[PDB]
Amino acid sequence: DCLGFLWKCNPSNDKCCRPNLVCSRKDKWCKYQI
Repeated sequence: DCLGFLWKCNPSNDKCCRPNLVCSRKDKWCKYQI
């Protein structure tokens, strides 16, 4: 599994399900790529 959405991401340790969910530089968390 991965880090879900609303979970703070780490650019260097991105363990989010990309590209569906992705670390947001804007939101600072992994969010959906809306």
